[PDB]
Amino acid sequence: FRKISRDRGIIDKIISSMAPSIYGHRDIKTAVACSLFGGVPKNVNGKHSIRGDINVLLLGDPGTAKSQILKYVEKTAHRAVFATGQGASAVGLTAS
DNA sequence: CGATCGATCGATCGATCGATCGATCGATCGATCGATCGATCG
Ligand SMILES: Nc1ncnc2c1ncn2[C@@H]1O[C@H](COP(=O)(O)OP(=O)(O)O)[C@@H](O)[C@H]1O
Repeated sequence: FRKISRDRGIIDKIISSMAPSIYGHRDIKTAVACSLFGGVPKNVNGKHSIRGDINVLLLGDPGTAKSQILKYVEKTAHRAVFATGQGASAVGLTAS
């Protein structure tokens, strides 16, 4: 890990390795890459907290593999939970 | 060992408000037709 961490173009190797069999859409691939690594959460005592999670919205015309990206994120991420807008319910998301 | 209310969440129907659309009343300028007339030369 330390060896690759200091290699040339480490950020470009990461982004170009997001979804290898998807062409272009590099502004999404860089957005997918950043959402996987995430930020650093902060909690100031006696004040409110700050989230470190990165939120991505993929809006596009039919095609463009928006769904296949979420299928690639499901397998690569450590703990991935997949949901669908119509197949989910208010109880099925919050609690039972 | 059996009979009677209770709470929950999915599934279905339906009724109510709203998005969508064809129609008419009021208007008007684009296109045209004719009259007016000032200008030109035999
Ligand atoms: N930019 C792209 N490059 C390569 N293949 C693509 C691309 N966009 C779509 N595809 C092909 O289309 C399919 C994705 O379709 P789909 O997930 O239904 O897109 P969406 O859900 O965003 O409409 C994949 O199997 C993929 O092979």
